[PDB]
Amino acid sequence: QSDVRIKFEHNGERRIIAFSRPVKYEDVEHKVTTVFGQPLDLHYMNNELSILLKNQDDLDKAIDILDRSSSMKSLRILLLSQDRNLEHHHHHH
Repeated sequence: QSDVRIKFEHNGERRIIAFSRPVKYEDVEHKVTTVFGQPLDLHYMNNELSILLKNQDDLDKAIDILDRSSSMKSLRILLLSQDRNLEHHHHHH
């Protein structure tokens, strides 16, 4: 019970990667950053709305909903090259 199947896509190139539970954002992010060699951002798109992965809270919510949905199987994540977005602070709460 520890092998999540995640599908990553970069510039049209798709790849199949498995992650043994518990799946941590640090482990996943560290792998993506090393493979591509850059701080890429993960975007979780459900269908109608888009969620940005900033912390574990975002990933935890995404996995919780995905697991709840028996219909769903793989994870749809979009990789983007967003290394430092200008010199400022963006906080909303």
